[PDB]
Amino acid sequence: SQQVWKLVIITEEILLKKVSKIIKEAGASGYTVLAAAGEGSRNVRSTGSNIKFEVLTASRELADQIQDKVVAKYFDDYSCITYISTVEALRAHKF
Amino acid sequence: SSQQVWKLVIITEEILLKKVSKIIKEAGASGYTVLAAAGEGSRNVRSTGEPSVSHAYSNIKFEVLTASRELADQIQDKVVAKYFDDYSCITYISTVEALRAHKF
Amino acid sequence: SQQVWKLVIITEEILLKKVSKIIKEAGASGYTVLAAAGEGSRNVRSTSHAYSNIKFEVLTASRELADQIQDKVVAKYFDDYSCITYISTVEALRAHKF
Ligand SMILES: Nc1ncnc2c1ncn2[C@@H]1O[C@H](COP(=O)(O)OP(=O)(O)OP(=O)(O)O)[C@@H](O)[C@H]1O
Ligand SMILES: Nc1ncnc2c1ncn2[C@@H]1O[C@H](COP(=O)(O)OP(=O)(O)OP(=O)(O)O)[C@@H](O)[C@H]1O
Ligand SMILES: Nc1ncnc2c1ncn2[C@@H]1O[C@H](COP(=O)(O)OP(=O)(O)OP(=O)(O)O)[C@@H](O)[C@H]1O
Ligand SMILES: [Cl-]
Repeated sequence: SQQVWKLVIITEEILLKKVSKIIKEAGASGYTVLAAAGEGSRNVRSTGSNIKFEVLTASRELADQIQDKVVAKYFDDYSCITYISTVEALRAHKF
Repeated sequence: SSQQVWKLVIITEEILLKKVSKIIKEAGASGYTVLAAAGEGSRNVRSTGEPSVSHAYSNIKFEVLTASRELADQIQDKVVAKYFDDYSCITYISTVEALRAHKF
Repeated sequence: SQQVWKLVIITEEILLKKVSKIIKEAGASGYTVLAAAGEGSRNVRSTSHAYSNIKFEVLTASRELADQIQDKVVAKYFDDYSCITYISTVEALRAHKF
């Protein structure tokens, strides 16, 4: 196993392509996205359901870079939460 | 910058969607996230019968972030007290690092 | 009230029954599966934003057991199918045993 960072982004379904774009252009080796629903307290939803991304990265800087861009671009105008933890991933994959 | 917060996960029957949701909101959590799920478990208490269909999406997974470990286990306590014996559910708690942005 | 381990397996949806059996045939109390989509870098997919993946979560009382399931899944399918796995620790009530 190899210790890596795990960035989670939960945001509006309409931002699927844009956030996928950010992740890939930052140089992450991939991402996973799950369909979700939710409620939050900011009440900023651009449309008046959600997606949850998980991005594993070996470097904390890359996780921070992706988090920073997503938050800077979409936090004010779109339902969006992010958080980071660490996990131990398989060594047979690049992160 | 950042904030160490608690993440409560509840995995239970889909039929408890609104009841568990209201537990979360009434206890004062800033929000929650819920995903449809399938699964198998060993307690064998699914309210609709066993042996159940293993790959039907009959479950839901909640994630609740809170800054207070007291609020997390207040939610978990209640959920377990009301539904654990009667419904196929399961819970666990971790910590994650969030930005001091959201009031959790 | 007790530390347990969480094994996550993200793989092709077509492996749902095969991987579920490995988790079961191994000895894990249960497992949770969620529909998923994604992209990776190996480009081994046997068949982007289509929900063509699945995400397994398996809670185990022991790190050993989590490693065993991970090992069996990777051994059988990693080369031939899109697949990643990771392990973290979480806290669970004693009222459930894993
Ligand atoms: N404390 C929390 N725990 C878990 N998930 C949360 C929490 N707060 C918010 N979320 C998730 O983040 C999403 C967006 O919440 P946010 O507060 O940023 O925007 P919002 O406009 O209030 O969202 P919504 O329109 O869904 O109420 C929610 O739909 C929910 O899925
Ligand atoms: N060890 C585990 N790891 C991950 N998820 C689990 C585990 N055990 C149970 N689950 C999840 O919790 C749900 C409830 O399982 P539980 O054992 O409480 O009830 P059950 O009635 O046996 O469930 P089922 O009818 O699905 O077999 C399961 O369907 C599964 O999604
Ligand atoms: N760095 C990462 N962070 C989060 N999830 C990832 C990461 N890399 C891969 N994944 C997930 O694992 C799955 C398998 O990717 P893998 O690289 O093993 O095969 P792949 O054939 O390149 O995948 P795909 O056909 O989706 O491009 C991906 O679809 C994605 O869901
Ligand atoms: Cl998830």
